[PDB]
Amino acid sequence: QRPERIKTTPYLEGDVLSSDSGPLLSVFALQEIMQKVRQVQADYMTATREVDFTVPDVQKILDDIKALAAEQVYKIVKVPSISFRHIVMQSRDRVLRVDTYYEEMSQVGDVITEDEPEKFYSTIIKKVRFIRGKGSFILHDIPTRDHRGMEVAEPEVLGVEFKNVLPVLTAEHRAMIQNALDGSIIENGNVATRDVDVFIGACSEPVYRIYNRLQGYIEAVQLQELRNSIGWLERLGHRKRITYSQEVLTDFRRQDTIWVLALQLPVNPQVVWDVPRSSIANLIMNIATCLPTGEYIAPNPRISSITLTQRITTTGPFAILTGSTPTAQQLNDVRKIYLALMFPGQIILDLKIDPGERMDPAVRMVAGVVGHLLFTAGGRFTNLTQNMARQLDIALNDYLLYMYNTRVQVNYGPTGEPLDFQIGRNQYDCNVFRADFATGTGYNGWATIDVEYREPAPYVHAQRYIRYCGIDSRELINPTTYGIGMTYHCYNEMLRMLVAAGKDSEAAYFRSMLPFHMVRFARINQIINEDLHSVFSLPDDMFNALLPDLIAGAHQNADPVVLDVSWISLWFAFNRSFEPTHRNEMLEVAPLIESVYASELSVMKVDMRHLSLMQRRFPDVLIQARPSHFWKAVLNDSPEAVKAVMNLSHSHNFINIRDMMRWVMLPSLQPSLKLALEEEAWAAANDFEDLMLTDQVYMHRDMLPEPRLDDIERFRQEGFYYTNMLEAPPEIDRVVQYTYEIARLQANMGQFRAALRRIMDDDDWVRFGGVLRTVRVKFYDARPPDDVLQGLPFSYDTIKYATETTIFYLIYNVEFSNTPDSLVLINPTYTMTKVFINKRIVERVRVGQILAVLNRRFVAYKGKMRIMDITQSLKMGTKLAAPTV
Amino acid sequence: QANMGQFRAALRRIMDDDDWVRFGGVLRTVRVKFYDARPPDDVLQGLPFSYDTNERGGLAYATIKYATETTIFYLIYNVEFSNTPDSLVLINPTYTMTKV
Amino acid sequence: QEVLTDFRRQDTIWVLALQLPVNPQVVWDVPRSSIANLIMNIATCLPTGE
Repeated sequence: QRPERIKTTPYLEGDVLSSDSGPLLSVFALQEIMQKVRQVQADYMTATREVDFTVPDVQKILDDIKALAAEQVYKIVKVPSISFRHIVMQSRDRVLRVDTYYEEMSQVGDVITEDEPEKFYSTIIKKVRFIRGKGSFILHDIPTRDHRGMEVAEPEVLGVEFKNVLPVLTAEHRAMIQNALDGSIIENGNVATRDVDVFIGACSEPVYRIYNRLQGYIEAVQLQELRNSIGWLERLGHRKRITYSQEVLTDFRRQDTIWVLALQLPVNPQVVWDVPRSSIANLIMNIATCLPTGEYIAPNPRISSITLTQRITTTGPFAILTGSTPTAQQLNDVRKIYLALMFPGQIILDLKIDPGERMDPAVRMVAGVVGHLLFTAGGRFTNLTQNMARQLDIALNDYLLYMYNTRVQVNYGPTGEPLDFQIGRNQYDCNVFRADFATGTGYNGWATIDVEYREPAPYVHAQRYIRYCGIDSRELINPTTYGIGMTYHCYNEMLRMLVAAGKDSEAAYFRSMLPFHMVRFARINQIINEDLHSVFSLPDDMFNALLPDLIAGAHQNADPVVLDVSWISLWFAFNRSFEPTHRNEMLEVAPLIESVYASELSVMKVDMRHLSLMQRRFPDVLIQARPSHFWKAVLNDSPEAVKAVMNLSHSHNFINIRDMMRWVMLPSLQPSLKLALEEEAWAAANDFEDLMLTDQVYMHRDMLPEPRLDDIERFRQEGFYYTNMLEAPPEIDRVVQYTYEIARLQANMGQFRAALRRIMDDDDWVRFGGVLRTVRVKFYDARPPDDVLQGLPFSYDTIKYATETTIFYLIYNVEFSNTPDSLVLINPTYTMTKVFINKRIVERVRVGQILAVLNRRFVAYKGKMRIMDITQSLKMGTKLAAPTV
Repeated sequence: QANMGQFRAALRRIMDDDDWVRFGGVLRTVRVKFYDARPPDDVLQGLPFSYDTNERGGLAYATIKYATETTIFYLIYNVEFSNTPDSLVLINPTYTMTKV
Repeated sequence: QEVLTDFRRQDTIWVLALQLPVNPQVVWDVPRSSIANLIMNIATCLPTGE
């Protein structure tokens, strides 16, 4: 079924030794990093915070990111929001209207105090989610009716509740609004098959502003944007060589189906690689979704030995090594080497010294040869640390000199470094196999260009093609040299010094293993740059700085994890191949998983960016604020499936203040539909008056008004009412400004009560600006209690400066037997709190201006329409019919 | 052509001009049959292609497959003594749509 | 080198109570100590053989 996995000659046939996969290694690669820190913190005295090192179910996290693509942030309703009501007074021609959007705006959070900053941030972020949740509707299948030919709307599909006002009107005013109730006609409804409903209703201004943004998304995001989406998935599937089906996609849009499209497929990969301390979490999220299920393959057993007649057989040189079987700990270490060859600069290796084991002394010497022709210490990347590359030379120095045949001559050099001699009769210089990390002299990549750029990658951040030992993935298909001439320079020099040093039977083993060796690397190259090409791969800006920061010891933000393997596992890893059987199960669905995860990251960045300025604007509400406060706030108002990806290496406990502040100030945004609503909802909350909290709270002594009634009905029909809310604030002169610091210094000195009464007796106005306060609106027909009358903008405890205020509406209801001076007392009553909002919340109007709020243009749909989502259909297996130019 | 919905409308226009169409270039193995009376509805007008449209989530996919087997058939006529000359001639002809 | 190597090595404070390259004059300054620095050389570094 694939041209590189058809074996004709029986050279690549061997026993299956093991089998590993994607979700098996990603659990294993996390159970080896966390067991290294829990090991070396249990042997030495560590003084650190008690953090836990556990391993999450990585298979479950990959399902919940996939499940997060099946949510609709909008909602489909038949009627719109009401957002308006009226309170009937004692009058018969004047009622006062109540906007219920500002009523529900108050009771979504808590009372904002000046003490706790992390509750203030969660109270703010609760209010922004209220505007996003309320004003996201579609208005499908509204009910209507016919009235004298003209197509008019139902009385309930507007935004006015008038059920309580009808018994108090006169017979004139009932028909005066009935001619206006039938004036809300559907626009050009006389023609059939319009496919839309246009009428005029009434909704509040922040709720109406997001509703236009939801229509403007469907205005633009359409079949052309789906044409751009599948056109990128064909470019990824072109590289990954995935077999297509016969079924193609035709862009035929039905007459009654409307598509929404929340996500876009070309993901800006800088958003994923900007999360702080996420270099390990972006590695396990690459193993868990792009490794193919494969099997380890032993070589052909007739490579070493030939049987001549019956009892005359060639004996291999490494016979006691081939006659061995790895234990469970040593087979674990082969899975660390093949996890280090596939991820070149990201996973390095070391030695794992343990004293409770007495191996053969010849296993260390042979493993010095194998490591010099399996790993890479070249000038482009490295698989082995600068200490393991040192300990693989002393193992070679203790192998080229342990001569068990007759002694060849050897001329040592002036230094005392390992491998400084000239072994052999023809005196081969052995200095070249000592590792130098700037040119890679001993190991692979000696004279080989092993990293190259051939064509632009679908992903714009990884244009590299890894070619281990100068071998391309096409040499399994169209070879260039014969079977004898399969070689490369890093291996061939190892043979012609192993021959020159008297070991001319050991080199005959490695010379007959070159075609198995180069076939191994022809599949590692076909795994890296064909299957492991994701968003979570390492970008080329970081990949070209891993080696020159390993040498100079500089602080790197992409610290490669160092696993460690034993000595004999260099031999067991030499004799396996990892021929992949099937590709991964979630390979085609993974671009949807990367796009859901990256879009949900960018909605957190815009919430943290707007919340970061709340100390620079109102510095007196937040004295005890630090940037870790809103970091906990937006994380709590976030899906838990995304936080499982960010906290894979437990990076949530190890990041400091200056790391989270940098990620806020970084320009990288993955767009979506939800970001097009959240960025809009922060525009309508930039003044905080639509969130029902403000700083302009005044305090001024005023008496309750005594109305001098002479006619009962004229006192009734005007609608007399008292309200502490201002209509216009006082001037810049004749006002005294306080601050939080000014009142705090006078409260402990005791002069605060003394300085107030001189102001409260000389007819001046004092302002308590600087700190925002929760505003609640109340209505009262009888006398309200005195805690509402002589309530204070502050409180006692020192003082509290962020006490919640109250707006009370005192309406008068009198009877026929009321004395005209019955409301006159000998001593009056006083009120103190007065507040300015600059919002027309509650205002007394006439009956002629009841339906004067019908000015909201609405666009609705017919009942035959279907609102369908097509975000689930973004898979790699779909090839569309007409290809994109 | 099927993306613009003009696939079956184009093929009807090629047949209405009395023109010829050719599909692909696959080697198209040949079977040979013989008939003495009334070959069935699949030998005549045997369509050498297939066009089927499916819809998943309101997307209107389509599958187009070219056939690979062709049939060369031979139609031997058989007449009898009790046949009038205006019996074999029909009011509208039966169409054959396979040429090898 | 299995201690300088785990993934917390970027932010770690290594405290070391003993410098390793010993100035060997301070061992050979103990007066008339030539036998004690021979019994200690035997009972630390002498290998057992056949």
